[PDB]
Amino acid sequence: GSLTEDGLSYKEKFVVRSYEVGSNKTATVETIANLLQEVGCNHAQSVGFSTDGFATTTTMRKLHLIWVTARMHIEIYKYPAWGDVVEIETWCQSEGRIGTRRDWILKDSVTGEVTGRATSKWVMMNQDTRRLQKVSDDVRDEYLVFCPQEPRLAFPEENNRSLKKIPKLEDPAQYSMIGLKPRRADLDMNQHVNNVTYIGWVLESIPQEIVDTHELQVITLDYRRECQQDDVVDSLTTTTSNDSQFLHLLRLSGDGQEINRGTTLWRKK
Amino acid sequence: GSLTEDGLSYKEKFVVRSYEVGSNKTATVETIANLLQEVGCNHAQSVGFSTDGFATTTTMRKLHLIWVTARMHIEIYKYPAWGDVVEIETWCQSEGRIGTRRDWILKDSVTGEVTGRATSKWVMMNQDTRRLQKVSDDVRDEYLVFCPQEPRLAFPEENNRSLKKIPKLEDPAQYSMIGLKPRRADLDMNQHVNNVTYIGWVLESIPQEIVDTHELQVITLDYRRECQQDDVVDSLTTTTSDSQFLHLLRLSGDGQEINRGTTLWRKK
Ligand SMILES: O=C(O)COCc1ccccc1
Ligand SMILES: O=C(O)COCc1ccccc1
Repeated sequence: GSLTEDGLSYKEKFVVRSYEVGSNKTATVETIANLLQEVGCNHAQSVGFSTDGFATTTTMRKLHLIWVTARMHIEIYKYPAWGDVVEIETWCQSEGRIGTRRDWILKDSVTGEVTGRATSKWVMMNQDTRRLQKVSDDVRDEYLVFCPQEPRLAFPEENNRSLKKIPKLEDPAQYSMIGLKPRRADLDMNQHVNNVTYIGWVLESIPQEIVDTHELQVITLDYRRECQQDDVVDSLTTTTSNDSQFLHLLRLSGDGQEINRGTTLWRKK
Repeated sequence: GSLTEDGLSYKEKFVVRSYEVGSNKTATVETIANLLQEVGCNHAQSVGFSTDGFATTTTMRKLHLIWVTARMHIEIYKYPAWGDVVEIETWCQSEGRIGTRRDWILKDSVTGEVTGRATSKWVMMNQDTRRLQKVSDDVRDEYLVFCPQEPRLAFPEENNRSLKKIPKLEDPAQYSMIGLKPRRADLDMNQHVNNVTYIGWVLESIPQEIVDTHELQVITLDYRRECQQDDVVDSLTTTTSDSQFLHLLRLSGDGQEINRGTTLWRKK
């Protein structure tokens, strides 16, 4: 991959692998999500961020601050097939003191058409106490030089689905998958559960018949709390709606503490 | 990737990704195993095999026969770091009417040194009845033209660890991880559990302290039966010794064996 001419965005091409695809021979939403995080990491490396484990500026490292994902929004129009080349362009934007945003645009390398788009909201947090905090001027000045100053949105639209408030699913759930546990392959280089694993867990409670007859077009996921390596998760889903919509909830198996809430929109194959 | 000059082997380069590494910032053995299967798939595509879902010759497709993994053996000397380029060379060989073998050699693209090697034994089977069959002459003649005829071994050595008989672990196990279930990400394009998931399950019963202080040098795994999408697995491990372990995966309820294996770890 490489930074674009102005050094304000980053592009990378990927060839879809045999184990990265589902029954339709096209990349799963989890493969897409992994590719988005990889291109984000390569963008941080290309602009001087160290390979320490967490992308931090000088002030962030000094104050033990890290960026953490609070919400992820992905919309796919066409999933790349096994062997196809997908091109991903990514960039970051300061959201004042609230936090920061990373956006992505997915394209078919052969036709040049937009096949998907994504956006993620990051909030600043102390690594040790897990307490959120506003972005300081010292931190903002340090990373602002790597961002476009004028607004550049992947989801420009006025009443778009990336800014909708997600309600908490009420018991009883229509569908559920219980006893979900992370294995070592679900952990990242920092021994934390990878954000993409939560997407997989959310999708585990969607009945197989919906998966076999529909394509996932939109997924919105809020991250409230982390699943530790020794935690067990219950995945809950209720249909809210040729389109099917679902409301999702991940919670700890025992006490029922919420870890994630989300929504999915599927269209008929 | 591309076939080599003689068209009898295939090479491909991979850049190690951020999510593909463990806490040492080097590729996990599961990432390596995924890369080996990917380069195997690209080799089958480059020699005329269709993208149907199972690599089959004309007579295999007619008789509903598929190759299935019976044994996988991987030895790693150095794991590639995040951002490093690993080069993998792969080839197949006829093992008479017993089956087929796929071998791999892993190299550091920058230094050119061998950083790992792997071998897998495949057996032919009817995809519907699940019954193993010997390799017929019609099938042999069809794929022999894509293999070196003289022996070419990734593990040539006599008395090497890739041909050792693995015993069945006896209860009680020293360590265990119970209630393991596959999710949709563990399935392949044919809706079967990916072979690499079994490697992950085997490793789940290795205590974390061994993982934190040792590096996995060798893993030998036998595949006896598949775990279905609605099955639950128990992973069992006992130290037999460098640290050596004997492994067993079995169905959570009836205790039917799905895999047995061994691992050898080196002190960091
Ligand atoms: O996406 C990540 O993993 C980290 O990106 C940090 C960054 C990169 C470029 C510009 C601002 C911030
Ligand atoms: O590794 C696979 O997935 C299938 O490879 C089949 C093959 C490829 C080349 C030569 C003989 C057989």
